[PDB]
Amino acid sequence: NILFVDDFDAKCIVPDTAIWKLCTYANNAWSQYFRGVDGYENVKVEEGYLKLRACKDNGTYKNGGVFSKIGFPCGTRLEVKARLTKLVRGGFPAIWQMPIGAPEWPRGGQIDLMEWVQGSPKQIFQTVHTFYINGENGSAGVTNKEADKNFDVTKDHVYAVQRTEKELIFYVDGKETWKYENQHLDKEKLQYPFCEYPFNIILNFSLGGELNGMMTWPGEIHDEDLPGEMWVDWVRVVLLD
Ligand SMILES: [Ca+2]
Repeated sequence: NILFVDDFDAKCIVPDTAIWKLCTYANNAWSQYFRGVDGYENVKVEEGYLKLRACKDNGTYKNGGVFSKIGFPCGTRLEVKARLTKLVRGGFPAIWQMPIGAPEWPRGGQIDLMEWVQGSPKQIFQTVHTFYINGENGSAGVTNKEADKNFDVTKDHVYAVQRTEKELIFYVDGKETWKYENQHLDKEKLQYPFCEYPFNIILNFSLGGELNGMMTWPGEIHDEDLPGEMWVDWVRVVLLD
């Protein structure tokens, strides 16, 4: 029961322009190097893949990323098949979801199906953010501390999150990794916002290094590792029975 699928096999060199929008600059770790990215120069559809490129163009770091203009309800599972072409030190690829039309971050939550950093190069991270976890200023969220530590992100894997009123279930390659559960506190506490807003799909390969003179989580950029790409074979949203 498929609510949405993109196989990136349209007769087009860019992703569906009604569904996918190019990521824009913001002064944060994942967004700082969308600055000066000229249209689709780091984003194409080729050979059935969405290809998101991270590179240094003439001394400027440039990220590759899109986000979905549509969001999805509860009672659904998001599956994204992707690999990195290459491990890149300073590389910061991600597959994740933001609420559409929620209050200021992180009051509507955030779901990360996949982030990779050089600091733990044989795992990925699956993470949840809420106002109840992060408060005003926090940015760590709650992450799967028992994440697979013997994992090769440069092979194809299916990253998934099943979102219901009761819980988020995380999977890698169809295998459950962890659960973030509704505690059913007063709504006032903002502990489980995940069914009050549609959630979109964000696919990016970003570059880390320092943000305002402070080392980001993905850490130092090694220019000799660039360029790198994330290849997304498909995204689908399944409606649960
Ligand atoms: Ca494909």
